[PDB]
Amino acid sequence: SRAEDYEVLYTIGTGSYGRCQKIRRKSDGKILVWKELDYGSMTEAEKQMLVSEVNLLRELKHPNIVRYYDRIIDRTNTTLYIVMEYCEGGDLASVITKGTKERQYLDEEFVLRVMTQLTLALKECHRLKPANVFLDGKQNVKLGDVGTPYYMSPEQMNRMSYNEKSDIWSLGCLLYELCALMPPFTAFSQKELAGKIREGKFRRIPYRYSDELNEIITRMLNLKDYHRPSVEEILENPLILEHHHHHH
Ligand SMILES: */C=C\c1nc(Nc2ccc(S(N)(=O)=O)cc2)nc2nc[nH]c12
Ligand SMILES: [Cl-]
Ligand SMILES: [Cl-]
Ligand code: NA
Repeated sequence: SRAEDYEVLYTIGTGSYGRCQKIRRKSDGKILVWKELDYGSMTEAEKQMLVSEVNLLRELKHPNIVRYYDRIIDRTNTTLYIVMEYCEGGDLASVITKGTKERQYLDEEFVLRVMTQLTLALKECHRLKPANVFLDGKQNVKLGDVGTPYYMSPEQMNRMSYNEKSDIWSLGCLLYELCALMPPFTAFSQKELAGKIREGKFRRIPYRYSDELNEIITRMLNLKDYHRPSVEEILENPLILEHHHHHH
């Protein structure tokens, strides 16, 4: 309830809108994080949109989505603290960086676990970048939360639509990058990037990965959203087994 009930261990990152801090609850020593949002220049209405959003997020309870726990208002002042689950495994961006540095591609089994658990998280969301996807202590996957929009789908750069299938395209880019350690479409300019995305061509993921995994990732990257598989069709794939799901 009160910021004074927690000790800040350290800053994890200073992403958009403020900081991400690893904190500890004094009462029982529970490790959490909170996000710092400067309500400073908001409106009596802007604050209302924020409150609606925070209520919505308080609604969600899914093992593959970072869990909301509490909100805290400061009086010294102008700061809203959104208290959330801490994911001890870090983010996928760091996994990819490590694979690069070690010259070591990621296990297919790990990619299949990310595919399964992120697809389930999206399914729940339906009633995305590596730095927004976290791992817990068992390498379970948790969806959380100027730059090149590497994952922008074709229809959304033609302003056509933003639907479930656009999410599927983004998941395709993420899994592709997990496999290749590079996004499917790269470019120095955003116009060049747009051309590459529109063309829809990319290299096969490395040959150490199964044809079946390549096939599903490629299908998610289809130029036509109606040729991309739904979450249900993804989860029906024979590649996806019990042990790829979350386990406490
Ligand atoms: C602000 C992000 C955040 N981070 C975590 N866990 C976490 C992230 C990054 C590392 S790292 N780069 O040092 O290996 C370790 C742990 N958990 C969060 N839950 C909500 N927001 C979170
Ligand atoms: Cl490599
Ligand atoms: Cl290749
Ligand atoms: Na770590």
